[PDB]
Amino acid sequence: PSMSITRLFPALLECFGIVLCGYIAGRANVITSTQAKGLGNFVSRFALPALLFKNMVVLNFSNVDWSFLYSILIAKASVFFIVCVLTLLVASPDSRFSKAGLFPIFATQSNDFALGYPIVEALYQTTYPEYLQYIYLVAPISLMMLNPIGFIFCEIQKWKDTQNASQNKIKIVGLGLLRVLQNPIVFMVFIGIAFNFILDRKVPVYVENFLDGLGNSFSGSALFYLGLTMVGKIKRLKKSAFVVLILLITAKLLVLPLLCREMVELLDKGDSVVNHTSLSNYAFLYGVFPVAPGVAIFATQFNMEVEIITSGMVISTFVSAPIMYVSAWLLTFPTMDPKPLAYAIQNVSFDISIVSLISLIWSLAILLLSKKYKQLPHMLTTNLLIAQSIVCAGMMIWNFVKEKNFVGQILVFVLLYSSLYSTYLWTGLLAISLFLLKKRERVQIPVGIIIISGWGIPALLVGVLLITGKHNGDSIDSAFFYGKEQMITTAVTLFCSILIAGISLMCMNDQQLTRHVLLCLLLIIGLFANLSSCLWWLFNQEPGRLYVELQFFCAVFNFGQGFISFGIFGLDKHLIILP
Amino acid sequence: PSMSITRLFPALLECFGIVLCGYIAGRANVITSTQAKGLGNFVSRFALPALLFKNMVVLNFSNVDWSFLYSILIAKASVFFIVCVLTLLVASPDSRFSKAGLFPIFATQSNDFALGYPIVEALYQTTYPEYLQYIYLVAPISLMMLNPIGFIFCEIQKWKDTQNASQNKIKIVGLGLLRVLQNPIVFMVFIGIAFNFILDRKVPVYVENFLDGLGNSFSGSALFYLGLTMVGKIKRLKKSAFVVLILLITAKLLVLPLLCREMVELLDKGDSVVNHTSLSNYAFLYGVFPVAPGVAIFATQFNMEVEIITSGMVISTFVSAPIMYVSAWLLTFPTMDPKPLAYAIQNVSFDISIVSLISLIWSLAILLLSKKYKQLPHMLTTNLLIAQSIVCAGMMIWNFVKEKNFVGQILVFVLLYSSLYSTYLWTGLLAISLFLLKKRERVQIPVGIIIISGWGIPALLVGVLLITGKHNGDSIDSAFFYGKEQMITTAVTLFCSILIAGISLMCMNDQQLTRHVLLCLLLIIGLFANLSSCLWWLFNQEPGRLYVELQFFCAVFNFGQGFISFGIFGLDKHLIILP
Ligand SMILES: CC/C=C\C/C=C\C/C=C\C/C=C\C/C=C\C/C=C\CCC(=O)O[C@H](COC(=O)CCCCCCCCCCCCCCC)COP(=O)(O)OCCN
Ligand SMILES: CC/C=C\C/C=C\C/C=C\C/C=C\C/C=C\C/C=C\CCC(=O)O[C@H](COC(=O)CCCCCCCCCCCCCCC)COP(=O)(O)OCCN
Ligand SMILES: CCCCCCCC/C=C\CCCCCCCC(=O)O[C@H](COC(=O)CCCCCCCCCCCCCCC)COP(=O)([O-])OCC[N+](C)(C)C
Ligand SMILES: CCCCCCCC/C=C\CCCCCCCC(=O)O[C@H](COC(=O)CCCCCCCCCCCCCCC)COP(=O)([O-])OCC[N+](C)(C)C
Ligand SMILES: CCCCCCCC/C=C\CCCCCCCC(=O)O[C@H](COC(=O)CCCCCCCCCCCCCCC)COP(=O)(O)OCCN
Ligand SMILES: CCCCCCCC/C=C\CCCCCCCC(=O)O[C@H](COC(=O)CCCCCCCCCCCCCCC)COP(=O)(O)OCCN
Ligand SMILES: CCCCCCCC/C=C\CCCCCCCC(=O)O[C@H](COC(=O)CCCCCCCCCCCCCCC)COP(=O)(O)OCCN
Ligand SMILES: CCCCCCCC/C=C\CCCCCCCC(=O)O[C@H](COC(=O)CCCCCCCCCCCCCCC)COP(=O)(O)OCCN
Ligand SMILES: CCCCCCCC/C=C\CCCCCCCC(=O)O[C@H](COC(=O)CCCCCCCCCCCCCCC)COP(=O)(O)OCCN
Ligand SMILES: CCCCCCCC/C=C\CCCCCCCC(=O)O[C@H](COC(=O)CCCCCCCCCCCCCCC)COP(=O)(O)OCCN
Ligand SMILES: CC(C)CCC[C@@H](C)[C@H]1CC[C@H]2[C@@H]3CC=C4C[C@@H](O)CC[C@]4(C)[C@H]3CC[C@]12C
Ligand SMILES: CC(C)CCC[C@@H](C)[C@H]1CC[C@H]2[C@@H]3CC=C4C[C@@H](O)CC[C@]4(C)[C@H]3CC[C@]12C
Ligand SMILES: *[C@@H]1O[C@H](CO)[C@@H](O)[C@H](O)[C@H]1NC(C)=O
Ligand SMILES: *[C@@H]1O[C@H](CO)[C@@H](O)[C@H](O)[C@H]1NC(C)=O
Ligand code: NA
Ligand code: NA
Repeated sequence: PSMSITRLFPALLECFGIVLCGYIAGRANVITSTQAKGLGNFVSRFALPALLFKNMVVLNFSNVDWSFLYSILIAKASVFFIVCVLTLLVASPDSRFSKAGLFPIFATQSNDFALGYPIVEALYQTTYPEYLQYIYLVAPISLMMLNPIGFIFCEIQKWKDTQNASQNKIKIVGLGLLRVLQNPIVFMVFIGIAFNFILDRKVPVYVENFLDGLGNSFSGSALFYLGLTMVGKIKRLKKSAFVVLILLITAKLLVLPLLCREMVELLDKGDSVVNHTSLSNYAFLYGVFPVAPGVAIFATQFNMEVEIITSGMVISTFVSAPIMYVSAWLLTFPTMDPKPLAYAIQNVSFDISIVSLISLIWSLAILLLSKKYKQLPHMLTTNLLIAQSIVCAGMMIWNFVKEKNFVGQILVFVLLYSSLYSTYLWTGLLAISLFLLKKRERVQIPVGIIIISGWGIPALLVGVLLITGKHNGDSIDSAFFYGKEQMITTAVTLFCSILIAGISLMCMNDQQLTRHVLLCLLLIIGLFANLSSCLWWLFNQEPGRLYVELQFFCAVFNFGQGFISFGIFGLDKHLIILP
Repeated sequence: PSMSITRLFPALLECFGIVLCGYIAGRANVITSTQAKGLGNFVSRFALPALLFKNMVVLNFSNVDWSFLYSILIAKASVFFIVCVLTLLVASPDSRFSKAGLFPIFATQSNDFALGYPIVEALYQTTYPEYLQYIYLVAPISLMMLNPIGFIFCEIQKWKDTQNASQNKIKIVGLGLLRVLQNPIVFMVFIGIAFNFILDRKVPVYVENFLDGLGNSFSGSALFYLGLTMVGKIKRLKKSAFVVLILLITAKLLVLPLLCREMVELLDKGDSVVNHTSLSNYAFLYGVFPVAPGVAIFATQFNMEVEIITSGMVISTFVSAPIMYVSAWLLTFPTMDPKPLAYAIQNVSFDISIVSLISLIWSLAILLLSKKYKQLPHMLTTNLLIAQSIVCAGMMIWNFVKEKNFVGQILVFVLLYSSLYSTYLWTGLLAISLFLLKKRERVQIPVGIIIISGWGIPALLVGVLLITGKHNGDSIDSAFFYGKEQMITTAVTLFCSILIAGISLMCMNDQQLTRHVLLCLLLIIGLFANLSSCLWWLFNQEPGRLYVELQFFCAVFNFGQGFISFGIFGLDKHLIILP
């Protein structure tokens, strides 16, 4: 169709693989914090300028859909205004200016050159190569339009901090615009357009290889440097500052994507239907871009909200990969037939399993070698992780067994749904020990729950939906490998664990009890979607009211459970003694 | 034909422009020496491994001309053996093993991935893309074959330094091979061939973008890092160690290129004539590759001959650009008709003028702002540089005036040959003041020689060959813009300066008198070629005995004089106070 979603997963693997290489290099100490500066300087003062110059010089500027650009700039203006006003309305006067300045820059400025451009190039370079040029229009125009306002609030604050009796409103405003004009993304785009007109959009051949060679080294080096700078940045923040972060990231990864797409459809009236739709979806995906790291550099320069801005920028980077993936697949479902669409949910389930298995193997070795698994609640956690790991293996073979070897597909599906009910039940069991932690005097009982209930109940549930003989389901989805019975036993397996975890968590109100409630709290948001899908189907069989879409989110959660545990427990430092 | 020489100049501009960007960044202190380590680690442990892996995995290995590879490996074996034996025959016993170990590694190991591959890709990706794959065969096979021998000599030396009474010949040999096997160029090429067979030469699609993105960032980042590491490396070496360097660099930039080409023709009997010739010339250009910086890393690790190896590696890098350029153009002349061949010597003259002018403008500002120009012999030098600068302007317009505006071409040619005789005469005048420096009590006489002879004699000489009225020469070469008279006056202008400089230099036997004799000594090697060409022609008019080839070297020297002065006097540190 219009978007090459198939090419999206490898593009994400590239983008976030190189980021992870940089993170590992910085954690392994292969490159120290002082040494990472060299890579940053080369990418910011050489690789980036060359890329921007070259792309501005060739930009036709006579075939650019300014309406599409107008609608992205309008969406970002709207998010900037909302966040800034809300911050100025609830932030204490002392940090009101600093927060009203940086917050809306955080919520609108996105990682367009390093992360956005490879994803756009994968999705569009064959269908809509014209979409690529926008990256070099939107990002600098937005910097120019909106960053001066934020820097003006930050300078307004600096004045309060200095308590300077004098007043320099004009000077404050020139300090803001001057900070903007010294950004290479701005003055290099200026020089590049000047030479677009002088060189007549023709890069001098003699300098062409130099420009290509310097700009072709921007992407990998910048993604690697990104990884290096996310080392050690998430510091322990108060719940208040933790709510602020959730609100800030949501505005950039949710409100902006929705607004961008609504703006396009609102002011785009092109007479193609497929082209209006391709442009709307490109606007959504643009808005899903992660927060630019230059924002944390601004916060450092101004020395304001450094910890919250940097924590948020790192968290946003991590979180955008699942959201871009899932959003891009969801925007393609209206355009597919009911059969290629079930073959796509398997494609997606397979991709999530790939990355979830590697995340889980890492988190499992970390717990084992650290020996943290032999203490609670990490002992229960090390059980949920094992259950999640099994799933990712069964799914990656269920796609290789669906509609094949009905017999040998009774096991792969069984080892797929005992474990998967085990992960549903282990989520609930875990929130009990967290509650039992309050009753420390009361020694917990891992025995009888570690396996008797941990996997024994889940395993028995599969037998309940397996008693049927020769009931092998050619259904492309193991969820429908059986009749309503599978939906039933899955809807009630979910009901115990939904209430177990809920009541226990509320009743509950380095043991790491803070991160663990953060786990269960995220795992319950999943148990909500699957429970809804099972009952929703058990009400209107084969429902069409956004059900398949819900059937898709239940696949991402079922085989994405491990990746969640990874972000919580796989990056944690552990004393793993090989000897 | 077979080589795209036209595409060679832009490729060199890319390769050495990025190197110069890195050098400038390191001199301007944009990236410090500790910060440059980060870029090096990323390129060596990530960008390089990915590139090698990817290229080995896809290598067919069933369409590789092993005979061509055999002949390059044989030429390098031969140079390694010659240098090692000569070092073991003349080096004092104390450093004999260290020098016999590192010297032949220096003379054979070349900068194939960072510098070689873009040049090969420019010259060949359209005519012979099969030539590119060799870069990834020759370089690692050579590392494996020849580096263990050198590391064995270095370990043999370490033992003498430790004076360990015990003897571990086997252990010494395993230490050498172990050092070789830990080089990523070796074990990554191993892994890549293993997976060439396992993956059946098919890189997994899911990892393909990751591999391309990491390996596509190798070239620019590695050239930039190269530039950064050449900052401050040329230390003051004794004449002895200075002769050693000239011999070592000549073996790698001259003997190896000649041997490589002779080996190919010797053991290549393919039935195409154009293909045998294209392969011979590709072998020459391979051998002209600069010394790999990994060799200086070996010398650091072993802590042996660090200063000479690093100085030599930096000097070799600088020197290889003119040699690769000129060699590649010379290998194409047999294949061109007498008219496209005169239009090619103008092409070359134009390219050298481009880079010589920028080099001269830099060296001129450095002398002016430093105020060094107002002292001798820098005062005479600042005059020769000005004369060289004029030339580069007249040539870059002579190509735009040749066979055009006969009248307005009488000036461009005149301003081309007064200055050019001025550069010939200023070389001689300069070697006089260097001689006069010995007679310090004898105050020099810049007056009467600064302009009266510096440009007055040269200007009068042009009038001598200009007295002819309406003698405008449509000749594509300003050298033939006039009859034998131009060749005559040019042959005698050269004769004074050849003997002036010679007698004065011999009679002569921060004034910087060491670098200045190094200038005149190099400028006289040029005055030898032009003088020979003029007399050679004045003997056999329009001679065909390698004359045009000599006519080509006189063009490179005439418009390349500034670049020479740049490498001597443009990189020198100077106190330029703008205020
Ligand atoms: C659900 C899965 C579904 C689909 C996925 C499918 C496809 C995705 C595509 C490609 C996969 C590639 C990579 C995945 C993402 C990032 C890895 C790269 C670098 C790690 C840097 C890091 O590790 O960066 C760290 C900062 O990220 C953190 O912490 C993590 C915080 C994240 C929140 C915690 C929950 C985990 C899951 C997140 C999803 C939540 C919402 C999802 C929406 C659907 C820096 O760690 P520190 O050293 O600062 O501290 C370290 C702790 N001590
Ligand atoms: C002749 C011209 C003809 C044709 C040219 C045509 C095309 C060439 C193609 C592209 C041009 C691009 C770049 C030219 C080369 C290098 C520039 C890059 C980086 C500079 C690094 C540096 O600057 O690297 C320096 C180490 O190179 C040195 O010194 C320089 C020593 C070189 C020898 C001195 C003579 C100058 C000319 C060389 C030619 C000699 C033989 C030519 C054969 C034909 C490191 O300087 P340091 O800071 O260590 O010390 C600094 C001093 N205080
Ligand atoms: C004239 C107009 C042309 C168009 C505009 C050009 C735009 C090009 C755009 C992009 C091209 C590449 C730009 C990268 C460098 C400049 C941008 C920048 O801000 O970086 C600067 C480095 O700047 C440098 O160091 C200079 C390096 C340039 C060397 C060129 C080599 C030859 C290549 C030519 C190839 C072929 C040429 C053949 C000729 C025909 C960063 O330095 P800095 O940190 O800011 O300063 C120090 C500050 N502190 C930290 C010390 C305080
Ligand atoms: C299994 C076999 C496969 C084939 C072989 C692979 C070969 C690949 C070849 C090249 C690929 C890239 C190689 C670059 C790193 C490895 C080489 C190396 O020596 O570097 C090392 C870093 O190594 C790392 O840090 C690891 C980083 C890897 C992260 C991958 C991200 C996901 C991408 C997957 C994309 C999609 C995947 C989808 C899945 C379907 C350097 O570290 P070190 O300095 O030596 O150690 C520390 C030593 N001191 C200094 C501290 C003492
Ligand atoms: C879509 C349109 C959005 C409109 C309504 C969105 C709902 C959120 C609105 C307001 C919630 C803001 C307050 C949340 C909790 C803040 C707690 C708080 O008071 O901290 C204050 C933090 O408040 C701020 O600094 C600004 C608050 C966040 C600024 C941006 C607000 C988010 C706007 C975008 C949210 C959009 C998505 C939300 C729903 C999906 C700091 O001052 P202090 O507490 O007095 O001093 C102690 C230092 N922390
Ligand atoms: C979370 C687990 C279970 C929940 C299942 C849904 C999860 C959604 C998560 C967060 C809230 C995002 C929902 C956005 C709703 C906007 C839908 C919309 O209006 O798009 C309409 C149609 O949209 C489409 O074309 C396809 C639907 C997808 C749109 C949203 C796609 C991305 C949102 C999901 C990604 C968010 C987080 C995902 C990460 C796992 C536009 O037409 P309309 O006439 O204006 O409205 C039609 C409604 N009858
Ligand atoms: C064959 C096709 C793909 C195969 C698998 C691709 C993914 C492989 C990912 C990682 C493999 C290498 C991971 C560890 C290598 C080095 C570990 C290391 O030493 O750093 C350690 C820290 O490194 C880390 O923590 C890295 C954390 C993540 C590593 C593995 C993550 C799993 C991937 C999940 C993300 C999804 C992407 C999937 C990509 C396929 C030790 O640091 P420390 O504890 O602070 O103290 C310093 C002690 N040296
Ligand atoms: C093409 C086949 C080449 C064969 C003949 C090439 C002519 C060069 C042959 C021998 C010249 C070698 C000696 C030149 C000057 C060396 C002065 C010298 O004695 O220093 C000695 C330096 O000698 C060495 O270390 C090794 C000499 C250079 C090693 C490599 C020799 C170059 C071989 C390749 C040359 C090929 C091109 C030459 C002609 C274009 C050091 O020992 P020391 O002086 O006793 O202690 C004081 C510390 N320097
Ligand atoms: C230096 C200023 C004035 C001097 C003018 C010449 C400068 C040469 C510089 C250094 C010595 C390099 C000379 C290499 C001579 C090898 C020629 C050769 O054998 O190639 C023969 C033919 O060669 C050709 O096809 C074209 C000639 C070019 C070959 C050498 C090309 C590169 C050498 C020049 C580059 C060296 C430094 C240049 C940097 C400015 C092979 O056939 P043969 O039957 O074996 O011999 C035929 C002889 N009648
Ligand atoms: C428009 C098409 C091409 C236009 C021209 C392209 C070539 C432009 C080359 C260079 C322009 C920038 C050169 C200087 C920029 C910064 C100078 C600087 O501050 O670094 C200075 C050191 O930098 C240098 O020394 C660089 C030396 C070479 C610079 C220019 C070389 C001319 C090019 C000749 C090579 C041929 C390549 C030709 C490429 C077209 C100061 O360092 P310091 O004295 O040790 O003390 C530190 C005080 N800050
Ligand atoms: C849903 C999309 C479209 C908008 C993004 C909202 C969600 C995905 C983002 C907004 C704030 C993010 C959270 C903020 C902070 C933390 C704590 C940190 O340790 C990682 C997990 C967690 C919990 C992040 C998970 C994802 C998160 C909740
Ligand atoms: C001619 C080719 C094919 C072989 C290479 C030999 C020449 C070009 C190389 C070999 C050693 C080099 C010299 C060695 C050392 C110095 C001193 C240093 O300050 C730069 C100039 C100078 C003088 C270099 C100029 C070029 C050089 C003479
Ligand atoms: C729709 O997009 C396609 C793809 O680039 C383009 O060729 C076509 O002109 C567009 N149609 C309209 C009506 O703009
Ligand atoms: C000569 O080289 C060309 C260019 O690749 C190739 O197509 C041709 O097969 C070669 N000829 C012979 C006889 O090998
Ligand atoms: Na980011
Ligand atoms: Na080199």
